[PDB]
Amino acid sequence: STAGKVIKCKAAVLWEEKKPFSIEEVEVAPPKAHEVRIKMVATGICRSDDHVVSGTLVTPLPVIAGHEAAGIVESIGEGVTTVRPGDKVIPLFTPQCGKCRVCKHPEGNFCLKNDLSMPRGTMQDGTSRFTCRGKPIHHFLGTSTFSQYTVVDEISVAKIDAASPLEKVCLIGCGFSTGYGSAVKVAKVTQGSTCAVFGLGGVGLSVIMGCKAAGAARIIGVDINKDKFAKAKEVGATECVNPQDYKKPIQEVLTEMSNGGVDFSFEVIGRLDTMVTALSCCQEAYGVSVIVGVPPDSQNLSMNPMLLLSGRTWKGAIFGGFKSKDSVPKLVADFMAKKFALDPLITHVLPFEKINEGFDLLRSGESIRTILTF
Amino acid sequence: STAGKVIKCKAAVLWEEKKPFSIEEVEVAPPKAHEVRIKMVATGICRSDDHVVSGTLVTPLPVIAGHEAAGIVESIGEGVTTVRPGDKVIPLFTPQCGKCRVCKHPEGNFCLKNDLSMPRGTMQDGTSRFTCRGKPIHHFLGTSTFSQYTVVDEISVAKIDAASPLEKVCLIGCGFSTGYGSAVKVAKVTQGSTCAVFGLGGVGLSVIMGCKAAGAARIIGVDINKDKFAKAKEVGATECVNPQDYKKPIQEVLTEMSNGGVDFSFEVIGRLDTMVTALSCCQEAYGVSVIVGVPPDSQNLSMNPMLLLSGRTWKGAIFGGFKSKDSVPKLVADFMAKKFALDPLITHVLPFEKINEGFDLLRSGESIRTILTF
Ligand SMILES: NC(=O)c1ccc[n+]([C@@H]2O[C@H](COP(=O)([O-])OP(=O)(O)OC[C@H]3O[C@@H](n4cnc5c(N)ncnc54)[C@H](O)[C@@H]3O)[C@@H](O)[C@H]2O)c1
Ligand SMILES: NC(=O)c1ccc[n+]([C@@H]2O[C@H](COP(=O)([O-])OP(=O)(O)OC[C@H]3O[C@@H](n4cnc5c(N)ncnc54)[C@H](O)[C@@H]3O)[C@@H](O)[C@H]2O)c1
Ligand SMILES: CCCC[C@H]1CC[S@](=O)C1
Ligand SMILES: CCCC[C@H]1CC[S@](=O)C1
Ligand SMILES: [Zn+2]
Ligand SMILES: [Zn+2]
Ligand SMILES: [Zn+2]
Ligand SMILES: [Zn+2]
Repeated sequence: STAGKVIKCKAAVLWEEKKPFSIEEVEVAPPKAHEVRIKMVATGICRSDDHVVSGTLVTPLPVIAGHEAAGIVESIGEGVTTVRPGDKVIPLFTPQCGKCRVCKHPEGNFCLKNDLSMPRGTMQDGTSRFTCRGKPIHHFLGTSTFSQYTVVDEISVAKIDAASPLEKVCLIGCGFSTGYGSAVKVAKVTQGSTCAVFGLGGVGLSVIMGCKAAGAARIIGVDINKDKFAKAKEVGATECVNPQDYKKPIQEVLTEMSNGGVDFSFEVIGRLDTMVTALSCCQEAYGVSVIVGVPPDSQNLSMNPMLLLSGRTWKGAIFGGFKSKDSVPKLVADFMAKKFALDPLITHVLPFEKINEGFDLLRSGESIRTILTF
Repeated sequence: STAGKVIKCKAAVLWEEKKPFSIEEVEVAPPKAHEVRIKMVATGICRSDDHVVSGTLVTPLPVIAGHEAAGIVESIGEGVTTVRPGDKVIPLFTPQCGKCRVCKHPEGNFCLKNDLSMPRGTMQDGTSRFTCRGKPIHHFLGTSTFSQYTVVDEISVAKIDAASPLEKVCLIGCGFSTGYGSAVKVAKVTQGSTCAVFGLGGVGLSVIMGCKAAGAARIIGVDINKDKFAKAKEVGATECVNPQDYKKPIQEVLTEMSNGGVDFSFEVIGRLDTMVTALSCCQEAYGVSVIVGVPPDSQNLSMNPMLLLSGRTWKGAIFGGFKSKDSVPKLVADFMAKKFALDPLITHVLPFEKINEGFDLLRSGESIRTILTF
């Protein structure tokens, strides 16, 4: 019905930094060869989309942000083989081309066709499928899910189970997969270990879930907002500490609580100072610390390399280290077999038109994940 | 016959920073409970001993430095069960008490009894066995090998093969084991990988040996002293580059040479800037960089945490990650079975009283390892 045609629909356009999204009419072009046009069903509000608004995460403006979603294929361009009209899909903000040296490496997932490193805000071919007010509008990470319809390259979409609940499994598109994979795949948390998770939002709670699934014995949640503790204990934290309650630096407290430093520590906030604190609190000879938080653009941290020379391992990852198009359909399969839960991450559900209210809920500290429905 | 008596002998005493060592008559007390007095046979001159002279490495002065050595047990204190008089031994600058949380961890080697983190320059009991004209002289790392005789705690000595050549296997007390273990145990270099090694002194050559033994296909040596290149190629370097030859930063050069970043990089110099360059030059999604060089005391490096968020892994180690008392004997056994060579590291051999000439050779760039013989 809309196949082959330009679609007029509503999208939340971000014209400038530090301004509310503008819900307006946009024009979405039909998919070109190897492209897929998706009707959005649900999308979650991740702190990284807020980072685009605050200027913490730099990408070309104006833009249609949103990267944690799920929808249904409206149409496909010529040559698409992996999805068909009517399929349920989750856009992949980290692509999986399958051909590059990273895609072919057993541990790499940061496909070289990404639009994260040197962001163009385009499709793979360097052009946009979005027009608003007569102007081209950038895409965001090959996804742009804050629109009733979006167009993505084939390497940036996965087909998922036909019966999945898209108002839940959109979290597999970012927050849950990132946290869970950061513990289970990137850190490789071991049975009986002690973990410290800095930041108890959606992604930090997912980290907790993966640490529990890996059989960690102690999982210490750290947050300056003590309203986050109850849910963190429900999904596995054995203790929670607020840095503001102590006179000494939290890395000291955590080192003492863990009788010399934790096995695995995770920075899931996005601050240079917690990145170093988190590295310091893991045991000096064999501790591992994983950076998951996105720090303010172009800013360097300062640290003493003696933290590493004693034996610590410091690493980071995007999307919990998962190869996105292989992993996402398996994650959905596992969710449908109830191998993990997504409901504890969802605190609020709102219609898409109330996106600004959804960002206010995140910014006030009140929500974990607001899911927006179209 | 000297058992249980004070031994008067010669040691090299460093009285203050940035002065030549001073060959002095010292008194070495007999070993107390669980202590081992050793007659030195051979000691190598490591760049970390030169860091005490330059103030790069801070430790209480005056001191008897030296930590890479081998010798023969002259006597043992009460309660010693792991060595006897006459045994060949290598002093361990990182102890292995076998009882702490690190010694029990499968991967940890930075025993909590070490005297590295907050150096006291004493025996484990907080006192010194060394006196020079009535003045107590500090120990260094519980070894102090620049002395005809030294005393060490039993957790800082290993028994080795009675047939081993001490003027070669002293290198297993530091340089060889550190470089080789950094490659084969800490980085876990893989078959067919590309490695970059920054610093082609004794420890960097040992890293190259380990990379070649691990099956690396390409091993790129990096040094500003091109006279180091021939010997690096003899032990496995497939290419060598001098950063001074280029009008662009070497991390860019190495990323182009490696078609987008190396698999494994090693900093084996001790500079903040080469630590960040070495991290940068490993592939951004799966590369691994290991810090091996010792940087200037109390100085922090500055780096962008996005280098880790893409996927890199950064780590460091002391002594190649080997649990020292367990691994030293097995490394000597492997040397005896011709599993690796130690002659390629040894460029000069001097009597002990020519220690300052040995350090001049290191500082001028002309030597790799000078072995001082007693
Ligand atoms: N690496 C990836 O692939 C990836 C994927 C998703 C999100 N992220 C990033 O991870 C971070 C967390 O995302 P989120 O959606 O869970 O965010 P969020 O805002 O819901 O949660 C962050 C938590 O940090 C806590 N916090 C703030 N300052 C703190 C401090 N000084 N100490 C301790 N806790 C503090 C807050 O109270 C909050 O609960 C963000 O920076 C986001 O951009 C990265
Ligand atoms: N982590 C440990 O357990 C351990 C053990 C032994 C040695 N170390 C440290 O390892 C480092 C190497 O020790 P070594 O005995 O081989 O020393 P070395 O001085 O023989 O070798 C250092 C090499 O660095 C090269 N170099 C210096 N500045 C450079 C620059 N800007 N760029 C490129 N190359 C440069 C020199 O020309 C030299 O060949 C030292 O810092 C030493 O303290 C650490
Ligand atoms: C600068 C790296 C940004 C990475 C974030 C992009 C959206 S997802 O939340 C991870
Ligand atoms: C402060 C770290 C020093 C580490 C070095 C001590 C002697 S060995 O060369 C490694
Ligand atoms: Zn996200
Ligand atoms: Zn790829
Ligand atoms: Zn050394
Ligand atoms: Zn120990």
